[PDB]
Amino acid sequence: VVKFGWINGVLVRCMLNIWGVMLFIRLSWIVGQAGIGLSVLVIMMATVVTTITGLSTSAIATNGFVRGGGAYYLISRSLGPEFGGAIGLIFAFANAVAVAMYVVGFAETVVELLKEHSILMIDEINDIRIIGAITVVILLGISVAGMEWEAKAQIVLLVILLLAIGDFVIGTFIPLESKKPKGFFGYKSEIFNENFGPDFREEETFFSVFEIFFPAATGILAGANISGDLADPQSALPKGTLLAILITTLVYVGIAVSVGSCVVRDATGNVNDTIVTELTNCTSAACKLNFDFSSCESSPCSYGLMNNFQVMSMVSGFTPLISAGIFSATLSSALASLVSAPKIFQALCKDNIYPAFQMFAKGYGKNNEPLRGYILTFLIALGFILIAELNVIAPIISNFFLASYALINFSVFHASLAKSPGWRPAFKYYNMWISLLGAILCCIVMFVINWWAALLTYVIVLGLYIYVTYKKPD
Amino acid sequence: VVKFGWINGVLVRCMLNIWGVMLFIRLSWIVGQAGIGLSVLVIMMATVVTTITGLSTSAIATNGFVRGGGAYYLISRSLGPEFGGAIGLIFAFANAVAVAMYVVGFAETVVELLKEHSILMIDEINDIRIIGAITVVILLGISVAGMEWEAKAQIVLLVILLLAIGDFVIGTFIPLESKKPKGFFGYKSEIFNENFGPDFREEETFFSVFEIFFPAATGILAGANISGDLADPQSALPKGTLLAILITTLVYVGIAVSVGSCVVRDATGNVNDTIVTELTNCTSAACKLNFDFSSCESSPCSYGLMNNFQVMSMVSGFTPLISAGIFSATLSSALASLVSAPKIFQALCKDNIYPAFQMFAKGYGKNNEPLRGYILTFLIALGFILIAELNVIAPIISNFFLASYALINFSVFHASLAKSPGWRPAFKYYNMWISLLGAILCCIVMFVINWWAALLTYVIVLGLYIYVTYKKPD
Ligand SMILES: CCCCNc1cc(C(=O)O)cc(S(N)(=O)=O)c1Oc1ccccc1
Ligand SMILES: CCCCNc1cc(C(=O)O)cc(S(N)(=O)=O)c1Oc1ccccc1
Ligand SMILES: [Cl-]
Ligand SMILES: [Cl-]
Repeated sequence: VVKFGWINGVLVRCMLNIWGVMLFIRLSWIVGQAGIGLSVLVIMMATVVTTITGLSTSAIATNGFVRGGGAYYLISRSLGPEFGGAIGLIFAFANAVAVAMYVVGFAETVVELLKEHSILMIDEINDIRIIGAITVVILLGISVAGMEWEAKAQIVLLVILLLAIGDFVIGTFIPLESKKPKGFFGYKSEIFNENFGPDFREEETFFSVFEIFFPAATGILAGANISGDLADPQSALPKGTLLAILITTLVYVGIAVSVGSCVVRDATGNVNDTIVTELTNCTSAACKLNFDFSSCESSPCSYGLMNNFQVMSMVSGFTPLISAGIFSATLSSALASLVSAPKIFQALCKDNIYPAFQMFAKGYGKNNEPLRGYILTFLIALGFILIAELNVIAPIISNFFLASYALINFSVFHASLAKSPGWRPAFKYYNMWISLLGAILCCIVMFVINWWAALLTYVIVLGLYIYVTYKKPD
Repeated sequence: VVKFGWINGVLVRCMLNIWGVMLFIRLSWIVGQAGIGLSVLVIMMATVVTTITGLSTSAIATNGFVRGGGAYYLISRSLGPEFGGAIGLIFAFANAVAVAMYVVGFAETVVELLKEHSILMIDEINDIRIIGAITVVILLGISVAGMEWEAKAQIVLLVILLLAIGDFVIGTFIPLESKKPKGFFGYKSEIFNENFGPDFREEETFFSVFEIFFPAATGILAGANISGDLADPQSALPKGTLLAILITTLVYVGIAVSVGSCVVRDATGNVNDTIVTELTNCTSAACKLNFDFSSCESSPCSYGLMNNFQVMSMVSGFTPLISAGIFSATLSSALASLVSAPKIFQALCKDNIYPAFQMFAKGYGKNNEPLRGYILTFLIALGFILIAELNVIAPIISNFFLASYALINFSVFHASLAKSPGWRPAFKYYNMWISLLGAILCCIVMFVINWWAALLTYVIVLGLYIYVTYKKPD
């Protein structure tokens, strides 16, 4: 009913859907585990996968008018409604569970802050899910309040993220002597010269780092998810998604190098730990920074780039501003996924290729708003939160986004190589073997990311294919 | 030019192509490693895969007239000439390399017999390849002598197998006291009661047993390989292949249970090892059979169901008859594969879907005899013999037959489930989901048998697909 296009929708939705819970919490630990010279490489590899998927989605976008939904209609019209429906359903489930993961990360950070600050609630183990129930109810309420309300919430949350990043960079740029027990020392070149090497940890490897980091990098093409509600389809999507991926990669690289050069892996924060600069053996950069707060090798000391989780916030002044940055990032990501998934399910139900899902069709609202999809995603997310401890199935579903991207790329490759009556791409570049390379990279990542879960993913895709084909749509 | 059908071709070719080098050598060791209660199970599982593949091939056969070749034309006419050519090429390569491995196993057994009997040649390590070259020359000479010549050789070789099995069963049925140091004791119930349990060994497991045994069970549907030279296509193939698989499974089960109940895992063959039957502790079945030739647990003793390799021959009188049995079986299997592969390559080259293979087309001879394919298979086999030590790449090519079977089963499933204009099966049974279940078994076995080699097989199939698609045949 309301046509809004490139700027607001694409920019803020991509910004706050790629910027997940990882950025402020997991990034510091993952860059303290792996040096900058290799964290940059892993971010660049994930960026390569992301940008090839974006180019592939843009290639499908410039073909022609999109009826609606996301990957579903694209895969259907390109390489068969059976694959289209399978990919749409699997990706909708992936997004519906990513909603629960985003909001449970929100729950973890909020309960950690609450417990640290003043008090704690009864049964802190499940207090995360307890607060998650109410915050998911609130998120559903604000999401089902039309599109203008959610757009306003998205833009103000992006503003909050921008102010949080500004506070972070301002705090790091200005050195403070109060953080002598901590790793923050003010961009000392000693910390930089000791961080460009891949200095791993006890049990984490390159592939463990990649599987921890990657779910942050997914959430792209959210504009393509809701292509049926954009003012300028087939034109805004490429120029928006490419710029969003570029800026997100740049900000990840910048924050990674800054936090790597700003902190140290050995910060024994304690009252006794001072900057006396005692004439010790000086094997580590501790004495080069401060004589006290050293000797973390013998026993596991307090924290610092290896154990701390509020390092990204405590590095800069006004810690509540950073914490609100975490809250806004996770809430915005959950909102973006919770809006993207049900309209895709509506696209699935529109063509009636699934006889069983007669319901969950177009309902109330001035536009084609799938409220029933909103309730369905609400219930799925609530059930998965009630399950709790999502890390166990985190790499089970980490390859469902891989499945979606790989089917996108393979569909583009099949439509380009094998001539089709209506392929007719329009975006200017498109060496079509790049889509094949992206598909191969997606499959390689799938096999790396819990190969058993990958095999289960192909089994589920084949089951969906045989189910939809046996139903003989007509 | 000559139409010969069910009896001679189908019967003898299936008998002598499924009956490979394994039966007389590896079977005794594998049944000494895996008990009857589990060896029967593994044989039955391989039989289930084999018979599902046979039923699937029969389903394709009764559709209509076959132009020629094997899985190539079937897969093409069912689900695309691209997959047809990919499957035909990969299966032809698999058969061409299996020829080399069959003949090098023949080389191993013949050089072992020669070294044991009178003398040995220089450089016994490569004496196997030395004799293999000349015996491959003899094989190509007898194979390129028309169809009647190879049929006569095949039938006389199969007769030799019948006499070998008769000698074996006659020797086992009649107990001999001369084999007291050996495990042959005359169907004593003590040996049977102590062998029906899955008594494994140091490092071999169930899946190692499966990967060792399975290449014996492959070689089926050789009549379907040469469907272009059969008197009664689409009618003889099912009733022949099913009966051949049934009888081969029955003879494997019978020989396995007989050799299990006939020998023991502890036969310390030595002059001191007698049948004195001393009153020892008698924890093992040795003293239960004969007091001497016991105590093989402390140190690795001579042989017997765990180390012996000519036990299948020494169990029965007239060992040279058994040795001729091995020779005839391996020569017949190599001949069958060396006849099946090049006509399939001829079918590949006939449709010209591979433009680069302009040569290797129909040549001299009264019938459509692909001599150029004979030389091609000769060169590939000679190269792989010169490579030597084929066991390293045995699990590599073990999944190529799995690939052919899985694609054939998926062909039947896709043609039956997804409606096709000309499916029209005629064989009576066909609960169509059996094709799906067999395809799933084939994929699971592929993953078990060197999952990395399975992944390589999928990569090669995808490469062949994209190569044949990019060439845009018209
Ligand atoms: C299939 C989609 C998965 C989304 N989950 C996710 C997204 C991001 C991100 O970058 O947006 C980062 C991570 S994380 N903490 O680095 O592993 C994620 O895993 C979570 C999130 C919170 C709780 C436990 C696991
Ligand atoms: C892809 C097809 C392979 C066929 N090769 C094969 C067939 C059979 C059989 O049952 O016909 C048994 C075996 S074996 N000795 O059990 O491993 C085989 O592998 C050999 C053979 C001899 C030397 C080393 C490996
Ligand atoms: Cl996605
Ligand atoms: Cl085969």
